[PDB]
Amino acid sequence: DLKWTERLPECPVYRPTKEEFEDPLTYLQKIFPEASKYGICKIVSPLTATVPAGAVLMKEKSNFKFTTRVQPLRLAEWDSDDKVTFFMSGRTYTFRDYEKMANKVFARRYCSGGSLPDSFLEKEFWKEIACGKTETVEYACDVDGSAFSSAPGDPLGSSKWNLNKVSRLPKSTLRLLETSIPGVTEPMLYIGMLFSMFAWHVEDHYLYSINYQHCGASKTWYGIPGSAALKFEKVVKECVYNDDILSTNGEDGAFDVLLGKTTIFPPKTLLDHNVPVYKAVQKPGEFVVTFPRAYHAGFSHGFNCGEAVNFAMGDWFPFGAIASCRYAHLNRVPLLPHEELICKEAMLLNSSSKSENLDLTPTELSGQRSIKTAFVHLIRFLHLARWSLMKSGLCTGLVSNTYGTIVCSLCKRDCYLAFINCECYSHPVCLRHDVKKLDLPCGTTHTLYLRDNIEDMEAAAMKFEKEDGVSD
Ligand SMILES: O=C(O)CCC(=O)C(=O)O
Ligand code: NI
Ligand SMILES: [Zn+2]
Ligand SMILES: [Zn+2]
Repeated sequence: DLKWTERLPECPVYRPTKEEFEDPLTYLQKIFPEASKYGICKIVSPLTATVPAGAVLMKEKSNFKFTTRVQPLRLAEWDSDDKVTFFMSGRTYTFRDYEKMANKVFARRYCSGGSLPDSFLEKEFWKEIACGKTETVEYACDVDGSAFSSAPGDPLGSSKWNLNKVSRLPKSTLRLLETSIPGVTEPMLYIGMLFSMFAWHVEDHYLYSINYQHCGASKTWYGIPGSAALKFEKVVKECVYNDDILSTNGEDGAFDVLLGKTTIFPPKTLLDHNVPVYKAVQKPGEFVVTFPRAYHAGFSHGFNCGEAVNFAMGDWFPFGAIASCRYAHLNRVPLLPHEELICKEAMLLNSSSKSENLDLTPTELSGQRSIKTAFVHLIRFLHLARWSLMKSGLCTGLVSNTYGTIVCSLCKRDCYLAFINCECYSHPVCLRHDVKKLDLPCGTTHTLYLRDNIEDMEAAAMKFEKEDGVSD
């Protein structure tokens, strides 16, 4: 009946001055104790661009064009073949012609293309989902390119809140990656129209996401605190099963997949089960941040262009760990080299003791403790596993490991410190598997690849072990 739409509590909205703006990771660390309780927050930029998004796309790039995907409005009404077809049924557009198409579609629905009040279009979207006749909507996700100006005078484009600079920021955990990952080491452009949506979900590897709106109509977000994630999933599993949420029967599988088979469902279903939901209505010039493991969904109120990138800081490491477990449980290759990030950050902290002790913030210090704790646990397990491996006598070979991260052939967990290699190089395994029970077609000789500086890292671990707050 849609009363809920305007009784939904709104997420925190921050309005820093220029001098407080700093870089987004430092700023997030200052506001984290409050904002992280909500899962989502909004930050009004105190910096305006000099060259607006359309002028960047038309003047600072050559013949910018993009291809859309076709998104069904009611996901559960379609089988798995129709979804494939939908993805590739898009069309190539200029920025301008996509704008005009969206405006003419909007005007055909509402007799005028003028932006309508936020409450009106929110109710319109949910009533369309529930009983509308529009089948699909066109949008351009995951487009590569940026609308931040590269011009030197641009206050926004030359700031650290230019999302192309985020992943290399000093507090960005993923600054340590040597490989590129779209959406993760680089932002991506999103171009939407009326009712184009992002269904309920959590980022890969439980990363943060930060999203800037460059221009166009409002964008409504619903966010779930990270602390409610499990509850969210529990409730969704019940409501899909009672057919409170429309989908195809789950037939087990994994929540990540079942979610992909549900028609987007309104926050009232979750409110009725006492999981908190907070609303953000984002307009050009505002950033929206979602926190690790914070479920979020939303939709566009008309033509709009935004830009997003995912990231991590120290405080993310406990969440990454949980994600790695799920990745391993589902037998899926993780997105990030978790072990390698732990070890690199930890050795950086072990290397310097005076930059960190003197001026640290609480969230930064907690992230440092999370890194040190993850590192200590990793080194301990590896030490015990190596001791057992040695005593068994089933791994005669030993090689100094100078590779990057490798993927385990059985559980697909990332291996940075150590792996057990086979006689043919195609069946390496992490150190969690019983060597005696490996039946490999290449033979039975097993070689431990062990990172060259393992002793330095054990010493760093033993020293972190004794520090206050590193409690294991
Ligand atoms: O821009 C969008 O529509 C997707 C936003 C999102 O899912 C994110 O930034 O995490
Ligand atoms: Ni997202
Ligand atoms: Zn494994
Ligand atoms: Zn082999």
